[PDB]
Amino acid sequence: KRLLNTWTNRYPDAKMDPMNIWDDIITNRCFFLSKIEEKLDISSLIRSCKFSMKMKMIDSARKQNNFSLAMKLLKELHKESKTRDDWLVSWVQSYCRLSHCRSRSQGCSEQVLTVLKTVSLLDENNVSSYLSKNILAFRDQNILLGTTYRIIANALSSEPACLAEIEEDKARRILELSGEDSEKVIAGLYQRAFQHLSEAVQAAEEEAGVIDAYMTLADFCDQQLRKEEEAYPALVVEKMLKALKLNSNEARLKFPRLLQIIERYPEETLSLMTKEISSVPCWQFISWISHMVALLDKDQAVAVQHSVEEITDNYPQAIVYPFIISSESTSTGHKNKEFVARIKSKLDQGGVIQDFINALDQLSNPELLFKDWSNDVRAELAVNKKNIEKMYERMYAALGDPKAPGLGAFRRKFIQTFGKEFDKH
Repeated sequence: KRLLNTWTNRYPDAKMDPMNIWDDIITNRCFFLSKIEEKLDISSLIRSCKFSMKMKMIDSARKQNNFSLAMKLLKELHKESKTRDDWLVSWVQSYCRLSHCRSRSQGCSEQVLTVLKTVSLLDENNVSSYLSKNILAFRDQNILLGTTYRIIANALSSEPACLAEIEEDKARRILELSGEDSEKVIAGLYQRAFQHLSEAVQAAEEEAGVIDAYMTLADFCDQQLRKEEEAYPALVVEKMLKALKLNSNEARLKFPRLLQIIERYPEETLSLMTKEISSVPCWQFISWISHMVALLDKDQAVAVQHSVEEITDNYPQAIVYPFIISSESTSTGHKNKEFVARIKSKLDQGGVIQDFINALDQLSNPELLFKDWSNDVRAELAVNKKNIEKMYERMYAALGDPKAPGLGAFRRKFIQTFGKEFDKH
């Protein structure tokens, strides 16, 4: 039982099922523990069980956004936290996660009033129990540290005249200590938060929270870039790339940001596009196939065209059509032409798809194309009789010719009945 009772008797609907039911359950649990012990180390066991259920309680209520927590029970666990270092630091982490959650709308001033609750509750009391505990809690503490530092820096940047900033207190000095100058303070805060995020990343990589650290650092760097516009880029994009290696939907969604940062700073991404097969071989970006097949005509990251080449090898389908639409449209652009030549060679009897599309097109009303081209002739008219002749040949092969593939009859006879129409004028 002292095992089954664990996990609030198997989480009775965590993150849902309002705390009322949870409160009833925990009341039952503690009552049963009292009954059992009173009729009987073991007391320490049941007290640890109570610790566990109540921390699950507070975690869930925070997850249910019930900022009206068991604040009093939170403080009860606070007093009882000192009973042992592990339970103490677990309470500390719960409180800090609450406070970060408590940063809701007035997070700036209210969080400054309680800067990481005296910052990591002065975790120097025992840092991961002097690291004698796991690196798990260790990187969690680093996450909290960087999180609060980032929150404060964003608060100061958004509000450079906060009332708590106006409030002259001890919080000022540590503000400059962890940060002097307001811009200098926020720069130092961002630097320290980045340091803590890096610590959390490296701790996670020792053995998923690793992906979580990657995503947090990606958010950090994206903020850096956004504020640097209206150092970081290399390592941050490589880290989020290693994250997407551990395939994740959001890690997928960071792909267009990767493209943008490659465009803005191709320098380091050149060293980083080197690791694109070696960084992630997972066959993805099918939802992004447009993004690099348009890039196929460019050389911004040749390893991306190698990636899509490998995809086409694995997947001779679903790439042929983006490849065609890209081919519809130097010292290295010749390499792009080599790329497209290689891909079209890799098209297994691409004439299959070509004749298929032609068969589709025989259904289309050619007068539509003729009208669009009657517009195109004036689009070119305002260059003339050199591209006008090119489309003249295009419109010909469409209708001026009397013969065409496809075993249709309607258009297959209109081509031959109006090639004269096309040629006479």
